[PDB]
Amino acid sequence: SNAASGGRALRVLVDMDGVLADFEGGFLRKFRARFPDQPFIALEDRRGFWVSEQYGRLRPGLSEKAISIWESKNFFFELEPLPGAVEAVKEMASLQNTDVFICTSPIKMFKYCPYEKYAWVEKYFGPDFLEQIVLTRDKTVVSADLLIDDRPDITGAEPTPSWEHVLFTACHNQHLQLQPPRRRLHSWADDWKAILDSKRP
Amino acid sequence: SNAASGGRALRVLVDMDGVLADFEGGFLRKFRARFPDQPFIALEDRRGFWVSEQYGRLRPGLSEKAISIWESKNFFFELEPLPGAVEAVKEMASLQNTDVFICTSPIKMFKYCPYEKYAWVEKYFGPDFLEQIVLTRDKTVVSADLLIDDRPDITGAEPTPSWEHVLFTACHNQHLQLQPPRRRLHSWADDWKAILDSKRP
Ligand SMILES: [K+]
Ligand SMILES: [K+]
Ligand SMILES: [Mg+2]
Ligand SMILES: [Mg+2]
Repeated sequence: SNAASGGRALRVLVDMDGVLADFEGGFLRKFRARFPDQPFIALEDRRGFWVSEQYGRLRPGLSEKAISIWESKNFFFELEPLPGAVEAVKEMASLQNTDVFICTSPIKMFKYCPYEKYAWVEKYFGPDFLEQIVLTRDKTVVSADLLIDDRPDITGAEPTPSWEHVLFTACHNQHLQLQPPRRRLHSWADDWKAILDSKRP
Repeated sequence: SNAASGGRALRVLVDMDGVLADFEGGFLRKFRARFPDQPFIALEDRRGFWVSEQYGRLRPGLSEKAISIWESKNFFFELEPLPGAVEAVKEMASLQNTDVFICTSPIKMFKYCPYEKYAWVEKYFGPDFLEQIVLTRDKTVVSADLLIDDRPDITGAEPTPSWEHVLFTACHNQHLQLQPPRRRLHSWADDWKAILDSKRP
């Protein structure tokens, strides 16, 4: 909930793919269904942020096939929420002196992805939550106290972002050793309120 | 053009509707075409940011008719650029130590507007410029040195935005007296480089 007039709420950016929406599982399911005769990467064997790069090393032309899954209509809209995500973000947004924004990067092909991300937020959070969406390829130019995001390397035009990046665990990042004092949120069952509270006055 | 590694470019947020794209003229044309038997507001007589509010005072039900124009498919995509806008932003983006982002708010109905704004940027600036789009209802959480925007009142969750808001003249704001030291960019023919340079080190 917003701070009282001109006052200062804790601001939390919550990433979408890999934090709210199960991109990795949705991708794998639809890849295997569309391309049943191709090899695939089990989630436990995922390494590195870019799915298409790992697929492209697996077999010639597989990068392009992988891309064709997330460029397809309904890919983003049909993603399942991660366990606990919707419930946690609803709770978070209801907290005193706490403003939550969903900060998400679209893919390069824009026919469906922006639209379906708005539709997905409406679906799980309601029409009023649409006001909290920030769609951007560069998250460093969005100011906040925290960014909860599964991407390990979050860079852009601002060399010194205002947020602390807390790495949300995903299959592709779970083995990564981070430079102290970087930290993780391991799942939505993990203690996200303690992380928020550590940044409060 | 981006600064050299870890260095600091001037950052400019350029608004879309009313600064790059002629929303007011496109609206009026399509309103008169669809609703030829209704009264309308000539651009010279436009007052206040919200078109639908002025229309709703003109005649019962006209707010809803007005809204139906910008909720329609192709409304955003077909907007004409303002004179000099595309050329100025291309030049601006090519300047040393200058990063340009297009910072735009979608309407509430999201079926077409996000998509068509991306398509419009691709059209006039090319595919690589899509990386510079930030879609948000709250511009105060986007950090920059400048925000060039026709909306007089730009508020949100951040009580002290990092940018200076320079008001871009539009029909609906041209008579407004601003509190010193607020300033204007009167059109793209006006001296936008001097405004940028005033914020440089
Ligand atoms: K990071
Ligand atoms: K303002
Ligand atoms: Mg993510
Ligand atoms: Mg505008």
